[PDB]
Amino acid sequence: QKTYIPWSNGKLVVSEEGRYLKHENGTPFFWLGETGWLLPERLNRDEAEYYLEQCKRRGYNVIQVQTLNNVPSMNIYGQYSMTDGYNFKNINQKGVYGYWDHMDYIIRTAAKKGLYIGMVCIWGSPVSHGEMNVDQAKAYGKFLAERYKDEPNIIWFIGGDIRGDVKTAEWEALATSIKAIDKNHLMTFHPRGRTTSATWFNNAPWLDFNMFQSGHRRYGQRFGDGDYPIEENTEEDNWRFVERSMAMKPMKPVIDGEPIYEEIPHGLHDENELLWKDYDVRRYAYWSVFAGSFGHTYGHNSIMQFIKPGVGGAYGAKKPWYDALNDPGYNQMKYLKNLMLTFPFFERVPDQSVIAGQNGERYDRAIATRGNDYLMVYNYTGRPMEVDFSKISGAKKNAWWYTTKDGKLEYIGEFDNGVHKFQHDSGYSSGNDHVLIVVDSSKDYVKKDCYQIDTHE
Repeated sequence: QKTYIPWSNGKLVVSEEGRYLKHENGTPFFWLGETGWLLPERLNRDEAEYYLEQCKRRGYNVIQVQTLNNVPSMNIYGQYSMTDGYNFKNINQKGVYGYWDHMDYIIRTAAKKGLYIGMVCIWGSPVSHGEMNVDQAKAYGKFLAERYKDEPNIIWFIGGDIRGDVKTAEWEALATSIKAIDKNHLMTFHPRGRTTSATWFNNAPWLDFNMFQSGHRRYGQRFGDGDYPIEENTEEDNWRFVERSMAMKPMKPVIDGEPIYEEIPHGLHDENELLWKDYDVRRYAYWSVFAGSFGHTYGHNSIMQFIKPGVGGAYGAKKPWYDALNDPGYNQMKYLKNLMLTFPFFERVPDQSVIAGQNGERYDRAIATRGNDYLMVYNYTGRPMEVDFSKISGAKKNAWWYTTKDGKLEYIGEFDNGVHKFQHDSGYSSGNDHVLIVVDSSKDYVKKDCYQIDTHE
């Protein structure tokens, strides 16, 4: 069967309401990102093709990569990303398969699979360490733009785990240089941990949507008493980055571009700390999206650095990337994509008023989002909750349970516009998170006899 190609619907555009991404033809684009930071540096042609195919089979449609991780960067073939500093005039050499020829291959192979490559032009580290000044940034942006403006499947990522107030002039030079030549792709900024791009670039004309990094500390995890970009004991409340970002006007879409990674240690520093699990990965995903994010990016400790036997990972990673493809979290993100694409997409808004009574704290905090004729409440712990059906249209409502770890759907019954109490038949606080789906009885986005939400290309 033919592979689904998102851009056959046209290029990506920020939707009119300023919350979501769409294709030119109005088709929704639910961003489901995978984190392949070291794809260009560590995988060969065969490995890259396999990685990309495997992500495709699991619903991912954006692959985030570090175009460059150093200056210069090296790939698996032993090729340099720069052979004459920031002079790219002679970067291409006849009869030589260079660093950028391999990048081209990665991008074109992704294209055949209907995948966008999220290009972090240059990771923050080398930049904060002075390896890219304002002139070098212009030279590099022009090179990237001229080379890739006509490739369909690109989304530009300025920054890379770095504050927007660090080497700002250099980042602005890069972003503007690319946008001056490339009018065909969207652009964002990947910020430092516990920060959002919105803080520095919400009104930047080159920034189409905002991005934050909620990974990878647990509640109350500090390694010092210095300045801290967030409030104490709110590390895992990634929905907070979403509110604060979208509160800055004019409003632009926002997404968690780097939540906690599956199997990565709480806080990164201690290889022997608890590891984030599939239930944690799902919580961050649904909390961000139900808070108002237009999609979500997932990450895995072993995959993002493409761990291989003979190369131990940072942060305690030992499992090879190709074995990590079988881990639960990585294989559950598709149920999120399938769910959001089952309902009216663009009129969706976050709305905690859908939750009546006293809502829980921390993991017990139910989170709600709704359209005009449907609503959803994500409950991570299973703590009983009261839901106000009058918040959406319809004299009668149909309700279902949706279990996020398997995408299964269970019909509950019909109700009136009162406030109703619900409690899922599962272990309390057991990582059996669920979504209460409530739909206007006149609409049929989900069937009563439907036992699972199917795959949505």
